[PDB]
Amino acid sequence: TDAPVSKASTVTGFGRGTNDVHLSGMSRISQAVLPAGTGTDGYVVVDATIVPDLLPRLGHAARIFQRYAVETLEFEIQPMCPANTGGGYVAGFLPDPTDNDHTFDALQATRGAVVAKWWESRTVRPQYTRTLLWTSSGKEQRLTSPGRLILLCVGNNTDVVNVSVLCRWSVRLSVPSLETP
Amino acid sequence: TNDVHLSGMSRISQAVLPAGTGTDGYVVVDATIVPDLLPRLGHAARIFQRYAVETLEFEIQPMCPANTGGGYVAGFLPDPTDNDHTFDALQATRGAVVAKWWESRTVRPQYTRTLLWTSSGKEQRLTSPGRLILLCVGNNTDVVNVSVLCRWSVRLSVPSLETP
Amino acid sequence: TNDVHLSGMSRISQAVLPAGTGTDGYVVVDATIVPDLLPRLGHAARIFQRYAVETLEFEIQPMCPANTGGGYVAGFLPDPTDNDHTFDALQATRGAVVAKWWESRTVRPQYTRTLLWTSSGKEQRLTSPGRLILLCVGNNTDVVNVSVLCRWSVRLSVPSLETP
Amino acid sequence: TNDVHLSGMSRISQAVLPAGTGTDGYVVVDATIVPDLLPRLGHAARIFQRYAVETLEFEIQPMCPANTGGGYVAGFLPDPTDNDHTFDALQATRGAVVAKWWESRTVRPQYTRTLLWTSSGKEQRLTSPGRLILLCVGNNTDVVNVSVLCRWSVRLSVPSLETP
Amino acid sequence: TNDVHLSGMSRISQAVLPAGTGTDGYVVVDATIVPDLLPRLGHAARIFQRYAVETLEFEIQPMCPANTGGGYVAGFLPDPTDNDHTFDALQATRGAVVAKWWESRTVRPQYTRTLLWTSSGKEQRLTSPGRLILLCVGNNTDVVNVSVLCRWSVRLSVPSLETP
Amino acid sequence: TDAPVSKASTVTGFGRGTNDVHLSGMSRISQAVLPAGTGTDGYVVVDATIVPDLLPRLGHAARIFQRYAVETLEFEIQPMCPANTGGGYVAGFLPDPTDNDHTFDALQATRGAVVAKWWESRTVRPQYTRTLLWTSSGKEQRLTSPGRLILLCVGNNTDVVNVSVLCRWSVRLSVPSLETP
Ligand SMILES: [Ca+2]
Ligand SMILES: [Ca+2]
Ligand SMILES: [Ca+2]
Ligand SMILES: [Ca+2]
Ligand SMILES: [Ca+2]
Ligand SMILES: [Ca+2]
Repeated sequence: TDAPVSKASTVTGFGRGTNDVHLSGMSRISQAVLPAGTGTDGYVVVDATIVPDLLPRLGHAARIFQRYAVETLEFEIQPMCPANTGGGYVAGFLPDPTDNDHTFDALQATRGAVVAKWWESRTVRPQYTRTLLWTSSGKEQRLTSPGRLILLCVGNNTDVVNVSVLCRWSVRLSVPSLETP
Repeated sequence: TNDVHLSGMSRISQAVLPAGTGTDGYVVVDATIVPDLLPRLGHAARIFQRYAVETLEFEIQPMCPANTGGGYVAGFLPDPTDNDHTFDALQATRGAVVAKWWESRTVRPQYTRTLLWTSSGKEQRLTSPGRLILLCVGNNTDVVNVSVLCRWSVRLSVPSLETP
Repeated sequence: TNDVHLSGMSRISQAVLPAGTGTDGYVVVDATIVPDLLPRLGHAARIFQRYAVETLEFEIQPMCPANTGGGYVAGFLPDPTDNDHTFDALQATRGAVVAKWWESRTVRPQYTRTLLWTSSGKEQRLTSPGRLILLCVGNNTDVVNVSVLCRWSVRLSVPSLETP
Repeated sequence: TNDVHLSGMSRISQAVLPAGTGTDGYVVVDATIVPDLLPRLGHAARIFQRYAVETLEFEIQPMCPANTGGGYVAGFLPDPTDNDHTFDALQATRGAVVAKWWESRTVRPQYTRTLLWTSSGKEQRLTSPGRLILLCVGNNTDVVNVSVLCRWSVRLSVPSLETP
Repeated sequence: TNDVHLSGMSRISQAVLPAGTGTDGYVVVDATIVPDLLPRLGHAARIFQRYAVETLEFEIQPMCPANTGGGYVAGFLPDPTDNDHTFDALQATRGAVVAKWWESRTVRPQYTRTLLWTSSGKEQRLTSPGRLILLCVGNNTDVVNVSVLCRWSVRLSVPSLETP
Repeated sequence: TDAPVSKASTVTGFGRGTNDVHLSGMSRISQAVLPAGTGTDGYVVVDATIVPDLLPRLGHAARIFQRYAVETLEFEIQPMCPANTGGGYVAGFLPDPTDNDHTFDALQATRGAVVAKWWESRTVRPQYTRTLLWTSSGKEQRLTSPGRLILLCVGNNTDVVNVSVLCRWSVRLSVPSLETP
């Protein structure tokens, strides 16, 4: 071969990363300790917006991706109080992150909402958006979070209640990037 | 057409029965089942004139300690004009249940499937499928927090705005 | 499924433009078409979450003395964020109409057939199919009472109760 | 291919004819239909080179007091170079209309279905399908505001950017 | 319908990097790809409300002597709100390229095919498919005249005139 | 059913996360700018220990895993200097992280080492350990890093050289956890 003025660049494998990871797992999105007698009807025990940052192991994975799509979402309310406590709880998943209404009727309207006594556990199988949602935050949060889990006291509680909200997320990240805080 | 079909669960009544005030025959919840009581169906019927119940299944959640003493009986009179609030009416009707204060039961009632009206009238016989009664069988020991959740599925028609 | 197909007519706005102030380019009815404006859809949106406008048609119904010698132009900008109130912007939009103050007209615009959100929010392009603008083209000799009726056919979905 | 089929409505002209000067044979709206006049087609012609008018229909929309006792005649001469402004020339052309000042009318002319040029040039017979002429047939007692709306369906081709 | 399909090449940005001012990490072109930047598509989107990118292929032509020392790296973030302007973001994304200052490369990016809006909004996430970044890897020796030409092919809809 | 003193816990899906992700990609491990005349024989241009922290997108993924195994490792030296510069470079991968020797012979001994002129690019296909390595640091680094890449100036450089070391890693993380800094 001859000697050129400047040789051509030989970078072949650039910008060819993997664009599909089906990360999944289970994590605790909220832990609450209700003092006795403060579980008044309508009190908001848990108000958690489902974002990749909220889920611990999903936050780092979404930091290196642009868009994620929730493939399977399920919640499991697991109170740890004894069986001699009186009162009820309601758990639901509002599919609109901007909604700020916190009433029993609002949760009861949504599909998959559960009402139970504090000495009994329930699973909230919700209705979420299957579309692609951006990992990073923005002006409108409806493109970033599938919804918000809300857990209220239906009735006045007698003893101290230690509730724990668990989430079984299953996402499919795509559009590789190196998103930064 | 205008056959809007709606369904969902809604708490018709939340009641707090105090401890030691559970004399037998005391009525905890005496509710005429009109669409106004149901929150979502209340908003739905405020913009409609006629509805027709297609599936009605009440379910009772009392939040009480498992060691409480007492019981509840529930029934659904298919006649809204009935004013009898005794155990006899409940035990006569179909789908009535009786249970302890910590148990959850479903009152699967016998309701009418005709087209009723979403607004008040001279007679309730064309405005509501019936009346739910919950009575306190036996004397309660602790405080009772009962909530009656109604699984309803109606079909609305004749669009028209209404004011309560 | 959970979809309900509702339809009806509503008066989004009614304005009394005084005589002599009907200068060209003066906004008369500048309304944003959200479910709140339509009363029946206002009640029906409170019990749902996401709607899609399947059919939208406006009617200008001025009520003026025949001596009035002015005109109006009506249009439906499919961009809620648009703040342009000029004649050309209206006329370019599909279905825009120009008429005299003594002739009712119909506007058949090009609504976006996407699933919007019933509730309000930070971005209006996801909550409103558009906004109607009516301009008084010519000076009117008499006071003109203009009413902008609307005919809508939405498809609600994702049942959920909400608050104003 | 490179062809795009656009359509819309536009106000080619709007004229305030004062009371008393509505003599017969007085030109009111004498406009040449080039893409410049139509705003949306004005923007769309700057990104193309050759267009063909597939459908062209005008609407006269006068806004006058009912006391006005004059009339108008509207026509579309398919020759841009024509400088004749007489009643017979208008009436002979296909689609010409005669009406009173309180009746909107539609003109459906015979446009030439050939591929013209979006840009201007030395000969106007290759750049404009024609020209609209409106004459005030009778004397008007009141001031008349006349608006000439246009409905066009062009087929642009030969993509290229241009300058005004 | 109104599915106007357009395509063609257009220079998004012409930049003149001075000699000896090529510190590593210096951003030469940081352009949010809205239709306004593209000349022909700018005119096209001034008469439309929604567009949907169907084929996007940037190509870089630097006019430099073959003996110049330095290099350029180019990438396309599919998120317009991203403000990171470092080599890490480019090397992370798909289709990014790095080359010498005399070479021409095509940045075949990963873009969204949804229907965006042709006008500004609160969020850029519905107005532009992404953001192109060109960084100066290494220190330039001579003066650099870089031009980024965008092969675009979009589909517009919802006719409406707009003013920038 | 009867009413027990205390009901049994119903947490079923606990500690059942995914233990296999084949994360892969390419990243720049070092960027150097050598001033003219300072490329003396033996000068250490690049001395990079291959750890999950060094690789940007791999750091977050290894933060949520215990052990990783390098399935495919390849380096690509890509100088950006013109074709009129004189001098050479040597690139190699020492498979022993504790080794601190920095000489031309040490690199030349290892398999896959490359010697070239500065106006020409080379790929370093090294010999690495296929065994499982812990993600987190410890007392002995030989259980955490496959090796160390070293890039030296073979001869004196004439002009300014801007070298860039790229790595094509391909790991297989396992043993899920939530390792913390
Ligand atoms: Ca982002
Ligand atoms: Ca009524
Ligand atoms: Ca909402
Ligand atoms: Ca031309
Ligand atoms: Ca707009
Ligand atoms: Ca560890």
